[PDB]
Amino acid sequence: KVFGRCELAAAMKRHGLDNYRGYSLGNWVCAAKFESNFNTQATNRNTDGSTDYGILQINSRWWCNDGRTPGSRNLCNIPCSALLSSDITASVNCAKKIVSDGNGMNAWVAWRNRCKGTDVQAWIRGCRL
Ligand SMILES: CC(=O)N[C@@H]1[C@@H](O)[C@H](O[C@@H]2O[C@H](CO)[C@@H](O[C@@H]3O[C@H](CO)[C@@H](O[C@@H]4O[C@H](CO)[C@@H](O)[C@H](O)[C@H]4NC(C)=O)[C@H](O)[C@H]3NC(C)=O)[C@H](O)[C@H]2NC(C)=O)[C@@H](CO)O[C@H]1O
Ligand SMILES: [Cl-]
Ligand SMILES: [Cl-]
Ligand SMILES: [Cl-]
Ligand SMILES: [Cl-]
Ligand code: NA
Repeated sequence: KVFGRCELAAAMKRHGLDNYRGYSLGNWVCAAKFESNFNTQATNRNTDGSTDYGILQINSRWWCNDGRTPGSRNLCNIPCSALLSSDITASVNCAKKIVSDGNGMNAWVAWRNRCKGTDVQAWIRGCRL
């Protein structure tokens, strides 16, 4: 599924990301836009042989098992394919673990480079939240 912006905001809000670890919802929507273009089915291979999955491009090196990243962890205890679902529940639950793991939303390169220190509440502009 490719979400619309406010559609994603509402999903992320209802699954608990708004202000999660102090990151207002616009941070998460912004991150998703530049990680995956709001596309739950996005996949992107990394040089180390891991792959990033879903709306929030969650990495198989650490967070999910994709069958083809040897020596990696599965800290979210999910198949990576769970992160490609139209339903973003697993993505959001996994995101919560990631952001709680020490580096906050610096875990998301697109967040660091395109969202951190910017007007992220604009990502929730107009939304019925
Ligand atoms: C090619 C490219 O850049 N692709 C992007 C992907 O990298 C990306 O996924 C993110 O990948 C990084 C690097 O593998 C990963 O970051 C690492 O995460 C772990 C786990 O949280 C850190 O380990 C913890 O460090 C803290 C603080 O030092 C410790 O206190 C804690 O104990 C550690 N936990 C464990 C289990 O060991 C690493 O320090 C950190 N490494 C680096 C180099 O930063 C992120 O979590 C990945 N992010 C996500 C969302 O999965 C993907 C998404 O941004 O985007 C690609 O473009
Ligand atoms: Cl919703
Ligand atoms: Cl959802
Ligand atoms: Cl933080
Ligand atoms: Cl916000
Ligand atoms: Na893994």
